[PDB]
Amino acid sequence: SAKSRTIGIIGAPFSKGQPRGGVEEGPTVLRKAGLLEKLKEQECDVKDYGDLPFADIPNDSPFQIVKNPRSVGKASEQLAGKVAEVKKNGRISLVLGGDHSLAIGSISGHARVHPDLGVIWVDAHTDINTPLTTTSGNLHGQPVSFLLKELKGKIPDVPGFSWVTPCISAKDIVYIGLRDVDPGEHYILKTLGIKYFSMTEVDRLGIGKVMEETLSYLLGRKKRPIHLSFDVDGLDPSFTPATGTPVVGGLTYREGLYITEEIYKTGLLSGLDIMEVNPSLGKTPEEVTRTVNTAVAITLACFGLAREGNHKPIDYLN
Amino acid sequence: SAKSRTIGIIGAPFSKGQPRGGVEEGPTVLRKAGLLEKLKEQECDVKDYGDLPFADIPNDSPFQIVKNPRSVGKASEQLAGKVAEVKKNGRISLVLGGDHSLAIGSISGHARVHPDLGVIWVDAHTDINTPLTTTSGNLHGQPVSFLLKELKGKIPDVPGFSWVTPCISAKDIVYIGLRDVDPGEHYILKTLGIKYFSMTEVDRLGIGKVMEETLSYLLGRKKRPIHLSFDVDGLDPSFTPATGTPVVGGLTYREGLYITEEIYKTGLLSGLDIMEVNPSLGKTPEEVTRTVNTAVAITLACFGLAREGNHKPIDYLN
Amino acid sequence: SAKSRTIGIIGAPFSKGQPRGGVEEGPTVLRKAGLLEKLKEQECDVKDYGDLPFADIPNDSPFQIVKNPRSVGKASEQLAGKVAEVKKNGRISLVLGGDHSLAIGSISGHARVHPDLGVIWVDAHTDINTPLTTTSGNLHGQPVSFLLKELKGKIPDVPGFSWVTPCISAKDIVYIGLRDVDPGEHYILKTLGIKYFSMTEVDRLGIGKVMEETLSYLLGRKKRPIHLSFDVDGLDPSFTPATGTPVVGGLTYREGLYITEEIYKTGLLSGLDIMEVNPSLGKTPEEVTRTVNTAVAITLACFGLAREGNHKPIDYLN
Ligand SMILES: [C][C]([N])C(=O)N1[C][C]([C]/[C]=[C]/[B+]([O])([O])[O])[C@]([N])(C([O])=O)[C]1
Ligand SMILES: [C][C]([N])C(=O)N1[C][C]([C]/[C]=[C]/[B+]([O])([O])[O])[C@]([N])(C([O])=O)[C]1
Ligand SMILES: [C][C]([N])C(=O)N1[C][C]([C]/[C]=[C]/[B+]([O])([O])[O])[C@]([N])(C([O])=O)[C]1
Ligand SMILES: [Mn+2]
Ligand SMILES: [Mn+2]
Ligand SMILES: [Mn+2]
Ligand SMILES: [Mn+2]
Ligand SMILES: [Mn+2]
Ligand SMILES: [Mn+2]
Ligand code: NA
Ligand code: NA
Ligand code: NA
Repeated sequence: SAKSRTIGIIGAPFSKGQPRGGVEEGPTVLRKAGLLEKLKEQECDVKDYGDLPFADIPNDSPFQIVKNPRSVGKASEQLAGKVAEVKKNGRISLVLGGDHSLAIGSISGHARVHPDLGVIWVDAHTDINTPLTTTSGNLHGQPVSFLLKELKGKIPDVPGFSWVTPCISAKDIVYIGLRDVDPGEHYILKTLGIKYFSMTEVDRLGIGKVMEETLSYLLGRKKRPIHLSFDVDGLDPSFTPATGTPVVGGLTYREGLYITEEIYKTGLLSGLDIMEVNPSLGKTPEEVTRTVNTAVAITLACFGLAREGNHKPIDYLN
Repeated sequence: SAKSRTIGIIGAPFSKGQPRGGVEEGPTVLRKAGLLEKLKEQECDVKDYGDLPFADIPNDSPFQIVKNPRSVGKASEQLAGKVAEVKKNGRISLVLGGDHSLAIGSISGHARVHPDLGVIWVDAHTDINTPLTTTSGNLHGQPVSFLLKELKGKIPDVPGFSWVTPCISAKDIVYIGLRDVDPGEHYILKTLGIKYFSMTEVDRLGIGKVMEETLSYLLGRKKRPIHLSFDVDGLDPSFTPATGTPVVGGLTYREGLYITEEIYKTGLLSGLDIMEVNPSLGKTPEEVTRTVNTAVAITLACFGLAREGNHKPIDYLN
Repeated sequence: SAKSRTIGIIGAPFSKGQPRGGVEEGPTVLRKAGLLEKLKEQECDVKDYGDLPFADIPNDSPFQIVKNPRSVGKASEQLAGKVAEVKKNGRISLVLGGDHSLAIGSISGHARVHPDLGVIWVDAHTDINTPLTTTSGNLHGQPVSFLLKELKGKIPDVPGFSWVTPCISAKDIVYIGLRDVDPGEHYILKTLGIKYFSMTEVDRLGIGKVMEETLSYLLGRKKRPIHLSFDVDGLDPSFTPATGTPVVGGLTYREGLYITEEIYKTGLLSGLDIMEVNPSLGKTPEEVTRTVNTAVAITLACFGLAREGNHKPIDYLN
């Protein structure tokens, strides 16, 4: 009934944006934690659109050092289609990753219906390498380069990506959580003047001021739909250890919930990605449940679960 | 000699406000950690009034779903008597819990001598369910409902509680640490306009501003005695794991000491409860000592132990 | 090439300022973690001046209760000589401890070349006991007393220390991280009016304001060289467990990097001590690497490694 609680869940069991198998189980483990039931418990109208079937593309030799380009491009193409569908149905898209390369699809699909969207990107990483600046060749470290209009002429024709039209400007994204930024990425960040709150900023200002500044920046001029792309490695590995590229000194669990509580309260969340949960990379069973529980907690905050408490519009003293 | 260092210790080895055995050992384990000796070491005049003898009340069938009502009511009745005695003797009452239902007794007894008291309630929970809104039936989740004048006509005649007169108004309490609030409790909170700093607030503002706001709110108008009711589950379970209702994302150890340092420095601490330590619920021996050491640290801050250091009024360079 | 990236590394494998063997391995373990290579990777001109050879002084009976005075005095004498040499060569002195008594040498040597230096002292402890106020007799808890001009007439003639001339005034030092301060030390702190940010202050103000205040205080009047004496026990034992005098409730890893990032950005870092790493005191191998990695991270921040990222002056998009 509430627009900020009307939800379309898409599972994206995809791993070929990076080397480690296991991230493709993210949707399964999140679902098995009761994600859908818990969403319903807090007065959300929840439709599960299922897990996308990503066809194996067996012939997918690298483009220069960029790995699995056709698989990664196609998986994002399919996802873009599905996110657009969900958005046309009037729902907030909830993408369960899967590796972060999929943001190319998620944001693209979203932007088809709401071209005015603004992006909040929570991550240890900027994920803004181009196919030419990357040294790893892993496409989960490149999705932002593909989306940004200002970088149009710097992205080569990579097989699998001819469908992509960049759909956001440098001014339309804010990073929170940065702490492992490659030199080329830092060059891009400073050159394009992208708004960011690295861990230094968070330390300096506190998460309160960070969120105030993030939302004034994105929404001050006029209201418009928010796309939150949440990489669980933005949180410290003491909260989300079961992930492929952990970096120490991250955002706390509290900081994670603050971010998402504040976004929820704007009323403008329109797209959400919960990315990079890799249950195979927990050192123990408890590391897996710790990671998955944290991801579920972050997601529930996005759709209105508040630490101060929640109540329905009735008189509980009657 | 100093009024903020003149202390009356009461042990309240009581568990029937909740289901888990073990909380009744809180006083023993706190004492065995050297609590009394450590208090004396920092220039406190310490009187130990012993552990109250709580008579078994074998016939105590539930009142509707409310469990052990007569035991819980009687234990608080006895405690109220003892706290009043300590207060009449000019001492700061230090109640060693025991489960949080005992706050009914502690605050009631305190209020007999100082009816103008203000309460600071540190906890993951609001503990403000009535006998009618509770879904657990555990009376440690209800003490605030019994104390609040505004809820007088909403508390049924529960066996064991006919001695209770509500002694505080909605304006006379501040919550810090909230992060697991039942819908009915949230309704009560918003309806009565009670001042609270949930973890969201703490994240937003920082503990510094939280304490400034808490003390201006309670003491701005005029000075008056402070009652700090400290549930160790207000701190994150990484600091106080040995407790019955842990909730992740709590106040840090530093935040715990900041709160209590600031209260100590008002000069107005008059009543203290150190509640819900349950040594039986540590997963390991180290979890027990970690919990107990944290509780002792919090208590020592309340009576003047400062992280910057302390010295006696002499010339140490002579 | 850059003055804030021009470095002279001195190893100070010395332990006799305190009781626990193992701190003398600090330089070895830090070096084995790739400290020198990592410094070079971020465009630093790095000269390794080697580990100082500290001659055993077998006849070194205590001066009253002060232990190993001649060894401690001589080790600092040698270090002062070496730091002065490095400073004359135009380099930032990087001292790898070793116990904190060595700061007597490091700061003394530094002050020979730059008598206007200001000191930032990061530590759980004030390390300002005199030979007469100390109750432990360990000289790593006394270096600041030896350096401070205002305490000249309160330091007895301790064997090994006749070479010392106090070289800083009470106004020339700022403490960050304090949480275990002896009564005599607190007396000295308040008497001399030394600027400090205990953990209470950090909690109150946030590390952002702390660093702003620290740098305005030291540098507002005029620019001058900074000496950062970093005791790894200033960080919480959850980050730097392998150390001789851990104290819970310390500065976070993030807070550690914030401090050092901000100092680096002044352009005025002139002297650095990385002290009290004791690999023998890790409970496990992982506690050792955790400690050493944290120390290396802190050091790299001091010479320009930034969480937001770093890039060379080129066009990475070409
Ligand atoms: C292994 C490599 N040193 C790394 O940590 N990086 C990881 C990072 C990409 C991280 C992707 B993410 O989705 O986890 O944010 C990176 N910038 C890249 O492009 O591969 C480099
Ligand atoms: C088990 C239950 N889901 C719970 O966590 N709660 C625990 C909480 C009461 C906590 C009492 B305390 O003293 O630990 O704060 C509660 N509101 C109640 O009334 O039982 C509900
Ligand atoms: C063992 C003793 N209770 C202690 O913790 N202290 C340790 C502290 C000295 C710490 C030296 B440091 O370099 O670790 O900061 C101290 N002030 C002293 O003078 O010995 C007392
Ligand atoms: Mn990412
Ligand atoms: Mn990442
Ligand atoms: Mn409670
Ligand atoms: Mn509680
Ligand atoms: Mn020290
Ligand atoms: Mn120290
Ligand atoms: Na990731
Ligand atoms: Na509790
Ligand atoms: Na130390």
